Amino acid sequence: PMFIVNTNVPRASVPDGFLSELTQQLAQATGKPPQYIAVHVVPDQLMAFGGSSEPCALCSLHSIGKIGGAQNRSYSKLLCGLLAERLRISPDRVYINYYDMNAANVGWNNSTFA
Amino acid sequence: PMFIVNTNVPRASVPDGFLSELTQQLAQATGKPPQYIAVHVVPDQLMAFGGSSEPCALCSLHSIGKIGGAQNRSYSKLLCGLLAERLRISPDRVYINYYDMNAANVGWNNSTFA
Amino acid sequence: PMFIVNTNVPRASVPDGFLELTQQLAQATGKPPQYIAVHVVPDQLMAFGGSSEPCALCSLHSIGKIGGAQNRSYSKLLCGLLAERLRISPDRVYINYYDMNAANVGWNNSTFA
Ligand SMILES: *C(=O)c1ccccc1
Ligand SMILES: *C(=O)c1ccccc1
Ligand SMILES: *C(=O)c1ccccc1
Repeated sequence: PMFIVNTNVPRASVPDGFLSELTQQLAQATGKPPQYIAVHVVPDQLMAFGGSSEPCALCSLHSIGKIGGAQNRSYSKLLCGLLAERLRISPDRVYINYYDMNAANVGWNNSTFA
Repeated sequence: PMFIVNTNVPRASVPDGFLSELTQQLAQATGKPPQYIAVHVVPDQLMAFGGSSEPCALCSLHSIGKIGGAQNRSYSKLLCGLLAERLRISPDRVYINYYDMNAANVGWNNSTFA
Repeated sequence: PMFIVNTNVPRASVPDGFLELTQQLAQATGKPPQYIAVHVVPDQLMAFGGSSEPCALCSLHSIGKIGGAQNRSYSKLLCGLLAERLRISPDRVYINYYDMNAANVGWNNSTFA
């Protein structure tokens, strides 16, 4: 799995330990070993949400399975929770796109997961 | 709906009001209220299009519906038009990937749109 | 086709000539290089398996030319380039492949449909 957050929150407002926290919480949530979890935070972005430049985030979570109705609500509560606590972003200013990838469409270590 | 543009155009060449113009024009084009629209511009990128580093843009539009043949042609004319006028990017050096997201696969405000 | 690589490798470690990717993608996909778009994003705040050693998160979008065997080939190619040029271990690279419908790719005021 792999989680990306793009935000207008400045770099200095991202707490040390954030990428580790996301890695551990995502490992717990998805039931996958942390060794497979990739996380990426992109601060200082030029963005707007509803026409406002108040803190916001545009995120993605890609997984091979483990994507679906109830699971995605649970991930949203988790990830919005983290972004609110750690980056002070309102949950109503967060979008998270969820992608259920086919194993043949994820490359890794010179091959794919197929 | 949500629109992202990555470009090699420098930040100083992004005019004031650009995010807001995107927001307003996307609201007009998609019909959706502006308060839902997210926009994101990433200048100063290291990119090439057809092997050349002349101004170019790689973009995405995600929407829950309101994606299809004619709609996407209309969006492309709109967006290419804005990029040409405001960032001086030739339309033939713009790619826009369109994504029709399932509501269950879009997180927002501690829950999804399903 | 379009290829995007996001990496914590610093900008100074991306060698001259790298945006090589265009040529090699043209060759791999059997498409003219005029169609190929490439984007490299260095200096990123990222981890892979909880480590901040060099890593990359990438995407390849194509209108067709995506599938089992093809994607393995693309991955050997691309991981090879990332290892040689950016000193990223192949097991610290993910590449998401997307088979786009022509109607869902915009270009030159219209789409490819
Ligand atoms: C996680 O293992 C994963 C899933 C999809 C893309 C990348 C990583
Ligand atoms: C807009 O409401 C929207 C649609 C799809 C993904 C993100 C935002
Ligand atoms: C290649 O021509 C291509 C570029 C953008 C999206 C899909 C394919």
